[PDB]
Amino acid sequence: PAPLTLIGLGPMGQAMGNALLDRGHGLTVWNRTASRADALVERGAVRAPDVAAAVAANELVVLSLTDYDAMYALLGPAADALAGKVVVNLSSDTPEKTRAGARWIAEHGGTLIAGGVTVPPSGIGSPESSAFYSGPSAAFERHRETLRTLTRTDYRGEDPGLAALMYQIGMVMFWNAMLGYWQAVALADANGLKAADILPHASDTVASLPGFLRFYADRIDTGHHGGDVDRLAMGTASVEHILHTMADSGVDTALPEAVVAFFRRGMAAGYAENSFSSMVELLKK
Amino acid sequence: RPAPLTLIGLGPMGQAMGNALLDRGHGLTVWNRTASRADALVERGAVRAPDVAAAVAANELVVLSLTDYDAMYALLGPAADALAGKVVVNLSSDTPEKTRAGARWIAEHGGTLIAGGVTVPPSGIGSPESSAFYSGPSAAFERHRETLRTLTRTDYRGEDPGLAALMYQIGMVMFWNAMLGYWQAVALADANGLKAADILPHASDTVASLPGFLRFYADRIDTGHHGGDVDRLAMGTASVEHILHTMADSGVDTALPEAVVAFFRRGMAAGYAENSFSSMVELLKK
Repeated sequence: PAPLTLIGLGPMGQAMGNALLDRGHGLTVWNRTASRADALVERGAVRAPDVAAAVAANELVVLSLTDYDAMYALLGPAADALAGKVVVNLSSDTPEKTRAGARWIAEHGGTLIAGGVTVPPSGIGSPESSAFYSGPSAAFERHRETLRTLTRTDYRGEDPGLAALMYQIGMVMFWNAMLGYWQAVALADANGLKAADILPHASDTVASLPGFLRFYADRIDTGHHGGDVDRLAMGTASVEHILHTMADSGVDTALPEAVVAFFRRGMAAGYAENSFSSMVELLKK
Repeated sequence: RPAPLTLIGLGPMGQAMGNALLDRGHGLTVWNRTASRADALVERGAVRAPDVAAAVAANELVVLSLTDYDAMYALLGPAADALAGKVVVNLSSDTPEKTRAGARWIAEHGGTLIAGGVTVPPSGIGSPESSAFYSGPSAAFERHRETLRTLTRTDYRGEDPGLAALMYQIGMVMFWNAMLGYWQAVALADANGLKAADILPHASDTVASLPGFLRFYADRIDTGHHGGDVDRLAMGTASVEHILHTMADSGVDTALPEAVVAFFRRGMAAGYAENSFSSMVELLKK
């Protein structure tokens, strides 16, 4: 297995580092908080003197940070060390910031591959694990086998933003679904029910979503927002009852208020008789 | 032998329910604000009651499928006297408090109100896969549980009438939020030249992971474990900020991601950066 440098050791990056060591990869790490690399070092990782040394150690540098601004902060004072290096950046950020980071890396003679890892850290190294990748194909094919140690690879194309776009598209579904669950757990707690008590209905509800995804996919793509199976007017009534249910039980209402606010906008747009899918048209450019 | 019953409320759900009862040979009495909505059912063999008073008088079991409980008061006002001794199964969505007040109302007219929460769209009525939460007087429910089975499986929760409304709302707040997350992903995709079919695999995969995330976080929330060993609120706040800016960068409306971002930022203000994003459940709680 090929050697590489890894910079960034939060839950995800520690899991990536342990996975890389597990397959046989000579791993050089570097972190501002040196304590966070101690365990990896005892597991065999080479602690790098500084960030310039870490960049210089290997051709392949994997980054796992908060955003692309964190790549400018750490690599900037080592920017000349980047000539000939391949920077696989797995940090979340917008497609536009990823494209700028990609241009900035090419500035210093490096090559950036953008990655969006679509599994929690426990998924690093598992057959289920996946990640979108985009950027220069030859640079990706060269180091793909290293990347397959972390996740299955899903190369989206030459645009460095594609991996970022698809990672964000998945994340906004994740966060919103989990926020609905948080609200349900709060409402249940407020009424003397643990998460364990609503878990069967909650799981049932989320397990029906793929069929709903598929139904509304064909309709939205054909422009079919007709009201034959649901009516925005009823959807609005329903999100209002959730808002007032939550208010009655003492649960914070900022999130349901925004939801009600959005449906009433579709009502204002004339969509009462249409499907609540009609609100994608409100969200569109 | 299938019991006879009255069905008031002939909107899509009511139409589906009437058709299911008729398919099983139930003696169906129907009534609606608009009499045209009973046309198909009357042709199939439903008796159209001439008025709500006769509809309520036709049987002990009165099934309602209306917008809310306010609607019940407005249409069952003329039939107020016939409600004596009747079991009114309201399958109308509403708040637990409004459901309880409607129960108090029906009791003030000598009747008994059972609260119903149908967990499925009208297409699911009649399916064994479908269920509905029920709450209210156990005796009255057990007397008509067989009739209700024609519509969906029964999940009786208890005597509290608002109980069935609560569990119904609990599932609904999860449905709308997940589908609003999908709507945002379709708009972002469309803004970048991708159709809903293009992102459907990753969309389905994301919602396919949810049961595991639910079980994982159910144990931890219940045990008070908001430790940041698998996720950090700080990383979470950054992610929703990236979503917000990605959608702004794409020209997509951002009221929805603005709310999410404002929510994560309150957990950041509460000092939760190193905790799991599950910690913000404490911010929502009573």
